[PDB]
Amino acid sequence: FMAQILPIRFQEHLQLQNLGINPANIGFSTLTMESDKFICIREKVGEQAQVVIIDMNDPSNPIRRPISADSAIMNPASKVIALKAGKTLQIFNIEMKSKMKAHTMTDDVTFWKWISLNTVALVTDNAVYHWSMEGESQPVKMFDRHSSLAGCQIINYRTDAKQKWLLLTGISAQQNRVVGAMQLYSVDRKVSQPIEGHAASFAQFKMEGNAEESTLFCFAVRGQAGGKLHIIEVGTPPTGNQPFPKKAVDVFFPPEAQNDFPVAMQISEKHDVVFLITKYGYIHLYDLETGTCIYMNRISGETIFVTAPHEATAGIIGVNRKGQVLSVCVEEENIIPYITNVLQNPDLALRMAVRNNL
Ligand SMILES: O=[N+]([O-])c1ccc(NS(=O)(=O)c2ccc(Br)s2)cc1
Repeated sequence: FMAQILPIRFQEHLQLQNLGINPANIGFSTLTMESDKFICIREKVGEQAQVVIIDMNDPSNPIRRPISADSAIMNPASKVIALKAGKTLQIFNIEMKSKMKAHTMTDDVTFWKWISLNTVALVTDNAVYHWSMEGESQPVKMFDRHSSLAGCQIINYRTDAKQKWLLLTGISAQQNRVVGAMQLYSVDRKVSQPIEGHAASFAQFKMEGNAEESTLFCFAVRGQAGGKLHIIEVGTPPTGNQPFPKKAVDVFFPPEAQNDFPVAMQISEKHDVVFLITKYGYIHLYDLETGTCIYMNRISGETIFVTAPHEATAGIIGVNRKGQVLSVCVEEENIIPYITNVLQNPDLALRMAVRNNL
């Protein structure tokens, strides 16, 4: 019944192979998408190393520049790029065709990522630094890496809005299993907590009855105990707030997907919904407040290896290994009809409408 309406809208935005991108470079090590504004691909044509920048507001005319770097990450908001070659890092102002700042590390940077409009996070074998793109400041060590991540492939680093809660995520192969290892660091308490988790995000959420927002930490994992999603308040609640009750729910995998697991998460600020993407290309939607599973479906035939918030829709945008750039967001006119008549959850239908953010 009502099978024709979904609580989501799926969109295809681009096919990178139609823009002259070699499929061999559509992957984690060579393609970055730090926000929904740009995609950056490192390619080698002949023996000329090149960087291709796709402006998502003008994607038919990508810029191909012969530059040699081990990694390239566009700023989330500005026409600014960070480039790395060996231990040397440089940030460039593209519009002004000028170098902004540079720094030479002592230890190799194995993973890096913009965490804000002006700060890039650097991960070495044993520590995590934050580096502002402004002024003269060098990178600042934020914390030392926990031993539980030793030997992991680092796959993500992200923070809460106030950059007081920092999360490093790695994976490792244990026999034929992919095991997630996370390090949650409190800047104020100077304490680390190891967590078995595969994908995660932070969110700000205003509880009914509270005047101030709660800082939530959501992570998903598939371990020996199966698929689980947790939603937790981190830190001391703002003065006057009631604490957010911890939520824990199952993450479902069908019998033919015993080897699937979570790989990406983004949270809608507007709709208080968690988007979870699995290795096999499934998307799940969960209510942030309760963890209720709203929707699941396989939306990609190829693995989606990078995601970002999709600002205009408060959704999630991602690139899959074939070069499809795709997004999922809440369908604002159909989600409450779906919850009412397919999920048959009038509590959630009511709570959603009361939030009145559709
Ligand atoms: O902003 N750019 O697109 C842009 C900025 C600087 C250059 N110079 S470079 O020698 O190729 C260079 C490569 C790696 C580092 Br690290 S510096 C080229 C392009």
